[PDB]
Amino acid sequence: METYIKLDKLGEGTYATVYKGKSKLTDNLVALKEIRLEHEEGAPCTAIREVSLLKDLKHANIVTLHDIIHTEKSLTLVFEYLDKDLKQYLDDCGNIINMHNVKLFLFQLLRGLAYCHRQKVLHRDLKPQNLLINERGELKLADFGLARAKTYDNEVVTLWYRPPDILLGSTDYSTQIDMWGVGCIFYEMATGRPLFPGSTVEEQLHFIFRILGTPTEETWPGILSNEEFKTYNYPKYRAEALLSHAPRLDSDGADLLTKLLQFEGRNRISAEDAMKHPFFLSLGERIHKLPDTTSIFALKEIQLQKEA
Ligand SMILES: CNC(=O)c1cc(Oc2ccc(NC(=O)Nc3cc(C(C)(C)C)nn3-c3ccc4ncccc4c3)c(F)c2)ccn1
Repeated sequence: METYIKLDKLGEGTYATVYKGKSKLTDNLVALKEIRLEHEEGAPCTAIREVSLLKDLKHANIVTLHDIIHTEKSLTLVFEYLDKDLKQYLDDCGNIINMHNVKLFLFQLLRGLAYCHRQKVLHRDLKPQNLLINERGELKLADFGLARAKTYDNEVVTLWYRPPDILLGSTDYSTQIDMWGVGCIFYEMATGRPLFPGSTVEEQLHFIFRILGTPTEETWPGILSNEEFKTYNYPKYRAEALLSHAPRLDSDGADLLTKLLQFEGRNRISAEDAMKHPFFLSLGERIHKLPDTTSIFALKEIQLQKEA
């Protein structure tokens, strides 16, 4: 019964194309992820899992699956549209976002992640392209998967948000992997530029150590016993302070960033604890007791600041 038109191309993958569209029933803008049923599959397993996942997750800061459409030749997942991703948002402000708004975006990111982590969902591929933001200022987590998006177009960002302990063969694939990426997104919102833009596993680890400093048995118990680190022979860097690099962070902000960017996942501040960090004290007591399904903008003391 509810039908849709395609308006524009948002992203394109191997098996799927994502279109911007519009409901003919409601006039609401949607995203239509159309998956080609080339082989005699029914629906492909990936789509079934994506759908079963997004149906079980109900949170204001996770993208909302609105509808599914099956024809003989395609399966289309219909998501509610949001106006921009974070990178587009940055770009529309000449890479200088209102710091109050940065606080709101970070908070909402942390709210969505905390829910995911409570449902045992590791995101594992956080990056600006996966953070969608609407006119109202609501931020929702996506995973575009493949879908290469339609000047910052087509940048290879594969490793930029990857944590150094995982890049050196840690087997602790916990929700804390995301906490490192949160850190990297925070810096990028705060400065408009990526924190650790490495092309290789070796150079990603390098760039990291150029800011955080080279590890030791103090800063990383058992690090010199690691064979891969032993081989990756880096010069001993002295830690630069994060606050100099990102002056727009207050000392609370920089303190939160440092707690996110711990070499090892065991020691990073969690999403839940990060929401209680003093950095967010300006947003009040009410925001912490909101239902999962309620926008933080329901609070009225939460408002988006005009952007330049
Ligand atoms: C400017 N506006 C726009 O460009 C724009 C574009 C737009 O299009 C889409 C947005 C999101 C999705 N889908 C998802 O995000 N899926 C998802 C979320 C998660 C979470 C819950 C882990 C985050 N896991 N998986 C998810 C889960 C399982 C998967 N299995 C295989 C492959 C992928 C998978 C993804 C989509 F298909 C199209 C919507 C609004 N605005």
